[PDB]
Amino acid sequence: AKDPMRVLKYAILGLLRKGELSGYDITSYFKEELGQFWSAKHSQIYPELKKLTDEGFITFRKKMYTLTDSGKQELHDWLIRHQPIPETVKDEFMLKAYFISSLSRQEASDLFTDQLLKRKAKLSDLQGSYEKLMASAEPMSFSSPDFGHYLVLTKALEREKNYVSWLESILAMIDED
Amino acid sequence: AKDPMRVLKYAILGLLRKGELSGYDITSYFKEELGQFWSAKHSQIYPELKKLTDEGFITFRKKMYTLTDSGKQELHDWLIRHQPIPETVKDEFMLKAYFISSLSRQEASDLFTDQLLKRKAKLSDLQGSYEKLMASAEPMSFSSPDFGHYLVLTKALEREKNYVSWLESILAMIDED
Ligand SMILES: O=C(O)/C=C/c1ccc(O)cc1
Ligand SMILES: O=C(O)/C=C/c1ccc(O)cc1
Repeated sequence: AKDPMRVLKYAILGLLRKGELSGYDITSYFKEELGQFWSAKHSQIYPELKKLTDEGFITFRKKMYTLTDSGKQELHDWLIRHQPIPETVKDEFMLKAYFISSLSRQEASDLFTDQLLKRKAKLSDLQGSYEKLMASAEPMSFSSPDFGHYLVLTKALEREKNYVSWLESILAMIDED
Repeated sequence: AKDPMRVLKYAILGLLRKGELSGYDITSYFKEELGQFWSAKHSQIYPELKKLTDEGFITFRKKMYTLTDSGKQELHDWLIRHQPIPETVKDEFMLKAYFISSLSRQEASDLFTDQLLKRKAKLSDLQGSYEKLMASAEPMSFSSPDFGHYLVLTKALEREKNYVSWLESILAMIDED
């Protein structure tokens, strides 16, 4: 068996791509936006840092960490590697939807309404994060230092807006004229 | 530690909600649509069936399986249970997008183009499955026996269309006038 903390590898290498960071700084990033879409078990961060140091991908000189030439190459090779799209992530709500025949019209409406309200609230939170990001002076573009953050946030916003619209569509079907 | 095959529990109970199925029939469903959004390690299906039988949720009389009253209740309670929305599923592509600063404009365009072409092809496949579903005589509505299948398929179609549109938007930003 391989070590599950290896899921943090490219998250850590990527965080160091623009220059040196302390362990505190790295840990802080996992508690901010990165934790929203690439969650760490916080006990796994320092061990994985140590592994990547010992593998020669990172060096340290508070300890301050940077990428080595080997680490930059490891990051690069991963970034440009083409992979098949992965298997669909299990959404327990969607399994319930598959078995909707076991619910009455009202029970189905209540199930989907609960999900809609929760997804709208998540969407609200993401929109808050988006407005914080966009409160920067420099306009957004490919060349912006914040473009990567913009990509993960817009992706999330679109994803949740689409989920909300789909739930609305289904509630309208449950509530057919 | 809990047994990982327990992830199949409600998939199996739900498959039996409309009446008796053979193990072959159940296994077949996991190789059809259910496997696309709720994948089984096929070695885990018969063991989990046995566990749910031994727990009194399913009974058998080829073995033919049905839900017991206890199993119907177990399914029902799960269907109506409200859960917080789960943590966002790790999308490795999106981690790469977060670290896009490490790529040139052309490398970013190539990364996103590869992803777009793959997502369009997945979308094509889902649209094929959708057309197969909709080739039924009886029009689609809440009362259709196929409504649950419609829900998981439309969800998937919307999800992938949205991913494709987002990738298109980003490629247009990478290719700014
Ligand atoms: O994918 C998600 O669920 C959330 C992503 C996210 C990305 C950047 C933020 O600033 C906040 C949330
Ligand atoms: O969520 C997915 O990726 C796919 C779902 C799916 C659902 C019903 C089908 O008939 C085919 C694919």
